[PDB]
Amino acid sequence: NFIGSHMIYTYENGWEAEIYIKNDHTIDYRIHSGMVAGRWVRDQEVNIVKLTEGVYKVSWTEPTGTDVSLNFMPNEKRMHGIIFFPKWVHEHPEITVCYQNDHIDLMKESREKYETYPKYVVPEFAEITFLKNEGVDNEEVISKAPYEGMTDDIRAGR
Amino acid sequence: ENFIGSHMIYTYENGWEAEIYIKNDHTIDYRIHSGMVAGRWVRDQEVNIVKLTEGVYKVSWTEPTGTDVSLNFMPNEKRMHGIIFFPKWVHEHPEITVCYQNDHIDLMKESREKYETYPKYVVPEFAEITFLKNEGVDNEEVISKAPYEGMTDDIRAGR
Ligand SMILES: O=C(O)/C=C/c1ccc(O)cc1
Ligand SMILES: O=C(O)/C=C/c1ccc(O)cc1
Repeated sequence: NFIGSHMIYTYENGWEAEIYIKNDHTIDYRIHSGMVAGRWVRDQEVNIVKLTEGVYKVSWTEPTGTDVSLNFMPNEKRMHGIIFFPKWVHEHPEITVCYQNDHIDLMKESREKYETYPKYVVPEFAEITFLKNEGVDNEEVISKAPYEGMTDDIRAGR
Repeated sequence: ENFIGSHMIYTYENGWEAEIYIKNDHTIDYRIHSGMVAGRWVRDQEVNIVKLTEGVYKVSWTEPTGTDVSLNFMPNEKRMHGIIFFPKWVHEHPEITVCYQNDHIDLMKESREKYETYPKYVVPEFAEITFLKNEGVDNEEVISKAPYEGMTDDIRAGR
């Protein structure tokens, strides 16, 4: 049961992110802190694979031009992520902050408008600090913008 | 672990055959032997290398072409997985990238500005590792010539 998993983790650089593996090919996610705290995304098509017993890999590309490849080892409460940010997302991360689904064309208009190279690459580990299977296609799991303290509320059950 | 120094050849399920040499904890060389971009070879590519668990590793990086790569290797299981994020133009005009990159880095940069980037062409595949020899560290000769038809066999055999 890896699909359906709902995790919160904290990258070694202090960023706190939340992902929900909704399908074998779809995720939702929320960013709670860091350069781009506030951003949240739903129905992001993704490549999900099992690499071995215990290890998984969720990778995809964004309407922003950002390319992501996450590896999860939940048994070990650990994961690794590498994010390839187009220059402009580093310069102007605030553009990307919103509920993406409502403004997809904005992200596309933006990645053409602003500069792409050199990319800003963030490769970090993270500690998983929450893991609850919510079953498959559970649309309510990630359904509101993040707010200060939300991660605690989730972890507390509150 | 004793993963640095490794020299592997593998074949992606889409039929592409590639060759990598893990030269350092932060550097690779590589050769592409078939597929859309057969002929391409690269040296001293800075990379992010990590151990994720016992047996599993991850080499990821970005190219002067704009291509972003994240490879996972599980050598014990003679298997690996790769995802490659190609800028549109590399899919349209892969021949540009077919080069000893080091001699023409600025070409790649001039190109990724000149041509279109979006939508990207994403290739996420498994591959079977068909060769694995540790060649120790900073062995500069391991990958030192452009690939030729049959080269992978020659390596696997002995020449
Ligand atoms: O959770 C991750 O691994 C990456 C999250 C992310 C959120 C917004 C971005 O613009 C890029 C990455
Ligand atoms: O898997 C590898 O070792 C290299 C892949 C690759 C894909 C596109 C390129 O333009 C160069 C290398």
